[PDB]
Amino acid sequence: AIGIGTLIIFIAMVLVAAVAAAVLINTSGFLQQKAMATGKESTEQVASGLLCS
Amino acid sequence: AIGIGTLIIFIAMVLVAAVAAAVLINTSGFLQQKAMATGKESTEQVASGLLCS
Repeated sequence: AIGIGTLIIFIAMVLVAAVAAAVLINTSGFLQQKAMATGKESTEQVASGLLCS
Repeated sequence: AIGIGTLIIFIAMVLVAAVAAAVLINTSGFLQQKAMATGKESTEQVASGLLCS
């Protein structure tokens, strides 16, 4: 009798951990973009310019 | 079971990094003002004067 239930709730544990992992993976992806963008943009700003002759 | 908690503490990590960033951004702002002011003022002082004829 006991055995049956153990299996069922095990399934839930798996899925819930999976769902949480998805958040972390996805979010890391979302940030990767902006992180790079910010650095490149900021460098081009400080480095570039024109000079009156 | 484990999944649930991971999500919650993730939220905190975000907010704490945000709060710290705010300090750095703000502070940079606060300094920007005085930095410029000091330079302009100091130049006007050294350059200006009157001369007896």
